[PDB]
Amino acid sequence: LAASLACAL
Ligand SMILES: [Hg+2]
Ligand SMILES: [Hg+2]
Ligand SMILES: [Hg+2]
Repeated sequence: LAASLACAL
């Protein structure tokens, strides 16, 4: 989950 946020942005 965390990585998805960082990747997204
Ligand atoms: Hg990305
Ligand atoms: Hg990524
Ligand atoms: Hg990058």
